[PDB]
Amino acid sequence: HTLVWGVWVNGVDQGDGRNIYIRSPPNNNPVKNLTSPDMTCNVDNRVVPKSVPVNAGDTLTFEWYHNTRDDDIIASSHHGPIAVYIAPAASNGQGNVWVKLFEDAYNVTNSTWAVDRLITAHGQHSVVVPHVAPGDYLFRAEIIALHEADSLYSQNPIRGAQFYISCAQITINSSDDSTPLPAGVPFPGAYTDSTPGIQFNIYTTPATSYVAPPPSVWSGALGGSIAQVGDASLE
Ligand SMILES: OC[C@H]1O[C@@H](O[C@H]2[C@H](O)[C@@H](O)[C@H](O[C@H]3[C@H](O)[C@@H](O)[C@H](O)O[C@@H]3CO)O[C@@H]2CO)[C@H](O)[C@@H](O)[C@@H]1O
Ligand SMILES: [Cl-]
Ligand SMILES: [Cu+2]
Repeated sequence: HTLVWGVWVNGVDQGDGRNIYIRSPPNNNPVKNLTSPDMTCNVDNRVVPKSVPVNAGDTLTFEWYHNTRDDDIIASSHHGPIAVYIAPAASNGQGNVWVKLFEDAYNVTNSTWAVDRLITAHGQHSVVVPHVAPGDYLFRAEIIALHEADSLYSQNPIRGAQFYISCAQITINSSDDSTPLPAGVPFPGAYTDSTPGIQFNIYTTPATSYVAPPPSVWSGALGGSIAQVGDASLE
């Protein structure tokens, strides 16, 4: 149970984005139905009044929280991966539009899931803004909590993989467009009951065997991190 509070751009806090530049849902409950329209941008997908200006190559940091800013972030039980996707905003997230910029699942070196490291990072994970066409975009940050993912939601709707989905409105101003954005995958649609990484038993199956759901990270993607960029306590 987690939500995005706002974003940072090059370590500069853009301020509380909830219902402002984040298409915030009404609460932190997960999406679990893989064929739900709610898989696009969570249960209240609509245009919000602001879009955060960035340039290609900026560090864009998403900041999550549980109940209040810079708290426990997400229950520690919620082990799983983190991904970020991008789509042109005029799509409203519909159709074959979502391109993956970032994946972090289980780090064998550290013996930790992405969610574990997100807690340590005070809810902060970042991407490099890619060199796509200037314009308005949706950045779809997705945490998958796997603590009930041994079941398919379609078999037992009390369980299933849990999707914490947050769409941020980002405007890319300065970009050379050296990596034009291709078509991508649909949400809902990209994840199905047979997709690797959707049904996974963290109690019985080693995390060293976990394969995150496709698609693969796009060749145009410039990377990211799970790390505290900004100190909310200094404000
Ligand atoms: O026992 C089932 C699993 O529970 C997990 O805790 C979640 C609770 O089930 C859920 O009721 C609670 O929801 C809170 C939410 O956290 C809070 O922010 C909001 O204000 O109110 C909701 C209640 O209406 O969320 C927790 C997760 O934080 C356990 O984490 C899990 O191990 C356990 O299997
Ligand atoms: Cl839960
Ligand atoms: Cu939860």
